[PDB]
Amino acid sequence: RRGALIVLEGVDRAGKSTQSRKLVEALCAAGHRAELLRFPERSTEIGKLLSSYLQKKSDVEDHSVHLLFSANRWEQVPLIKEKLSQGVTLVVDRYAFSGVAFTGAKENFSLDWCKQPDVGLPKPDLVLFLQLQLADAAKRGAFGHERYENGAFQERALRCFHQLMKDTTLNWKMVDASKSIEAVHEDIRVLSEDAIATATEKPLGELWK
Amino acid sequence: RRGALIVLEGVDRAGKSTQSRKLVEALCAAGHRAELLRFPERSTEIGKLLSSYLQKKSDVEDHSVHLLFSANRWEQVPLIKEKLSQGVTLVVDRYAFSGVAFTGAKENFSLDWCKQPDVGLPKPDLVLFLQLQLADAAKRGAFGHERYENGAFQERALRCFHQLMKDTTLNWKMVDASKSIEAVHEDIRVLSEDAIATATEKPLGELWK
Ligand SMILES: Nc1ncnc2c1ncn2[C@@H]1O[C@H](COP(=O)(O)OP(=O)(O)O)[C@@H](O)[C@H]1O
Ligand SMILES: Nc1ncnc2c1ncn2[C@@H]1O[C@H](COP(=O)(O)OP(=O)(O)O)[C@@H](O)[C@H]1O
Ligand SMILES: Cc1cn([C@H]2CC[C@@H](COP(=O)(O)O)O2)c(=O)[nH]c1=O
Ligand SMILES: Cc1cn([C@H]2CC[C@@H](COP(=O)(O)O)O2)c(=O)[nH]c1=O
Ligand SMILES: [Mg+2]
Ligand SMILES: [Mg+2]
Ligand SMILES: [Mg+2]
Repeated sequence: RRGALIVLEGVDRAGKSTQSRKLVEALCAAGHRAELLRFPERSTEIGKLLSSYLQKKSDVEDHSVHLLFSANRWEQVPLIKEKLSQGVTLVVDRYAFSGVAFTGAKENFSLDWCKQPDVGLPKPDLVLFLQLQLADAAKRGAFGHERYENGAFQERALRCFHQLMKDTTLNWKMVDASKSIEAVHEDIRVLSEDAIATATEKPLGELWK
Repeated sequence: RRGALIVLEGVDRAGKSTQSRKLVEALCAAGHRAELLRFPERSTEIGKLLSSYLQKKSDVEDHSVHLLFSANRWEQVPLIKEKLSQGVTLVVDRYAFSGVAFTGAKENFSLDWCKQPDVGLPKPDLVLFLQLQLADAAKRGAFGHERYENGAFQERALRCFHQLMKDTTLNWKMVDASKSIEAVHEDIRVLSEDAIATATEKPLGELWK
């Protein structure tokens, strides 16, 4: 009985990392086998180049860095497929949707070109999009010092996310991330339990194909 | 007056490297400004990962490595465009066509998926394909010890190259690489002089778009 592939995506300070950690903890306390993953996975050779870029310690050509972000997901595909086939549910903090939205926010990058490197990846069984209003996010502290952490760029990324959500091939679920950590967690947890039951019924899909 | 972008592609031991070096030398001796490039460009961070993979010193997931090879070309795009705009002709030993043919030779890799990361690269003004028969290549020594250096895989790559040559958007020229080094060089040199004259007349194109 395979595990489910659950992805969390969402606006800045929406709570992707907090909610991914709390979801894995709750699923395991409820008897599931679940594990956390994140992208970028900064531990690999590729992930180190990506972390340096995001920290502004290095500059990388925009197409090259887009392809590195995708390559960073493909290097984990053998692990992802092994874990799911062994019955482990994977909760993933960011995936291909962030890859497309962030590069797609830059000038002269079509959504089509951005998606192609990730075509074929393991298709999530559930994509949670944590929605939040700029005013409510502002109360979660200040902007980071990493690349892309500015209002005008986040807004362009958000528009790209909305284009991606028009894709009905995917099981998108909107989450009101403005509530408390615990309330948001309960909404995500219940959606996740339903997805896990259902993932055991259809084979793992392929993204965007 | 921009320089031309000339790519050499071709079967193993066809003479891509020898002919790229001899072409740059001859063009410069004839008063042109010309410089040599090669892919993979093993000197960058990405190129080191690719060289290690080809040497079998490391294993890389097939999609990830395909994307690294493309990222390795995009990191050189700013340099390529600057040089061409300054009137320097660039002679390139392998380009996106090798990227597609080699990954396309593997199982379950469509030509379409393989091409996408390189869509948009600087479009060559001339693509020379150095053709050679297995018998004639065998006389050029033995196979290398790098990945992909075996008959069955080279044959699959060759079929992919033939699919790519059906693309009429590109200025493909077949070269009979079975002749002497000097005879093959003269054929390439004359084709290259004609391309250089003509490249000053139309803007640099975009590959596969
Ligand atoms: N529902 C929430 N309400 C208030 N603050 C929150 C909420 N979720 C997360 N936070 C806080 O906001 C900050 C960003 O949360 P984080 O989970 O790191 O978001 P993301 O990974 O989406 O950037 C952290 O300080 C976190 O504790
Ligand atoms: N026309 C030719 N005839 C005979 N040997 C050749 C010819 N062109 C190259 N060679 C030899 O074959 C080998 C492979 O040439 P090389 O230029 O490195 O090919 P490639 O880069 O296509 O693998 C080298 O030893 C080279 O000297
Ligand atoms: C997964 C991914 C992410 N990004 C950006 C957005 C946020 C930042 C990671 O920041 P966080 O570590 O705070 O999640 O990196 C991309 O540009 N492309 C990708 O493929
Ligand atoms: C440019 C390129 C090349 N290759 C393979 C073919 C040959 C080898 C380089 O060998 P040579 O150094 O001997 O040219 O690497 C790919 O798989 N993808 C690419 O994008
Ligand atoms: Mg986070
Ligand atoms: Mg060579
Ligand atoms: Mg397409």
